Order: sequence, then structure tokens, then C-alpha cells
Amino acid sequence: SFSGYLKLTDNVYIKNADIVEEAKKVKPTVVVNAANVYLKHGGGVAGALNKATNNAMQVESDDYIATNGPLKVGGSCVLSGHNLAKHCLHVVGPNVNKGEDIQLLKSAYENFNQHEVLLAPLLSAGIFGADPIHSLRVCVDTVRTNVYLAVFDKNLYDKLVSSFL
Ligand SMILES: O=C(O)[C@@H]1CCC[C@@H]1c1ccsc1
Repeated sequence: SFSGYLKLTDNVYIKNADIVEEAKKVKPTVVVNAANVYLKHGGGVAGALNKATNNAMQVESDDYIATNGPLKVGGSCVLSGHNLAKHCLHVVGPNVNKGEDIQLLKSAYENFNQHEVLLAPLLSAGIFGADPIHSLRVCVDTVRTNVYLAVFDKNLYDKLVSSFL
């Protein structure tokens, strides 16, 4: 299972790791995707997770959207984890680069509470434009279940650990 994580709180752990490599190694029950409302897995974590599934995540996601329509910002859906995990929890954090309300980041993290353990990225961080330090703070203050955060960028991982209150 999960190895090499730094414990931040009772239930939040963090590691400088590529979430795709981490998912292939652990095969967790749940891997969180940093999804958008259309489940178009183009870039960032979504593009990387989808490419690791050989586009099977995108094919499944297009069928989900055809049936259900788009997700809400702050919402989620559970789909297959493919070769990476049992399930993928596609969570939509607000995209600050699209002017979405950063207050929706807490609602996005609340989706994690429906799963006893998750491998996840920092929601709304990276190409979503939010401050990752704020994302980590909202994560620790919102998620009560066991979350193993994979931070791809070493420099950001170091900054997140060194500034963690
Ligand atoms: O973790 C990072 O370094 C950033 C911030 C949030 C997710 C993003 C990422 C993760 C896997 S590819 C890009």
C-alpha cells in the first residue's frame, strides 16, 4: 500500500510523486482525478491519468457525459479506475483561470469524505490556477477520510511542507 508519505495531520498524508506512477504501484481503491465539468481529460492530472489508461478513461467519460450531462463545479462522479485503481473519483475543483469561485474548493474536497481512503492530487492547483498552499489548507480542514496527496512538482512539494501550519 502507500509508502514514503509525510503525515501532515491525523488523516492527510503527502508525497512528492507522480500520481500516475503512484496509482500504478498502489492500485488504490480510489484515485482522484482533477476533472473539469465535461470530463475532457486534456491536461494536468486528468490528461496524465487518461493517457495512462490508453484513453479508456476518456471513452468511459464521454459515455457518462452523453448520459448525464456535465458535472457541477464542486461536484464529482465515480467511474472506473481502469488499470490505475478500482475507481476514479472525478472531482471538479474551481478553475480560477476560468474565473470560477474559489469558495467551491471546499465543496470539491467534501466529495473525498464519501471514500474511506483516496490517492489524490491538490484540487484546483496546477493548471486550475488556485494557490496550492490554500488548496492544501482547505484539504486538511475539509477532508476527514484518509487522503494521500501526490504532488508532482518537487519545488511545490517542498514549499507545501515547509509552509504547512
Ligand atoms: O502536483 C503538482 O505538482 C500539480 C499541482 C496540483 C496537481 C498538479 C499536477 C499533478 C500531476 S501532473 C500536475
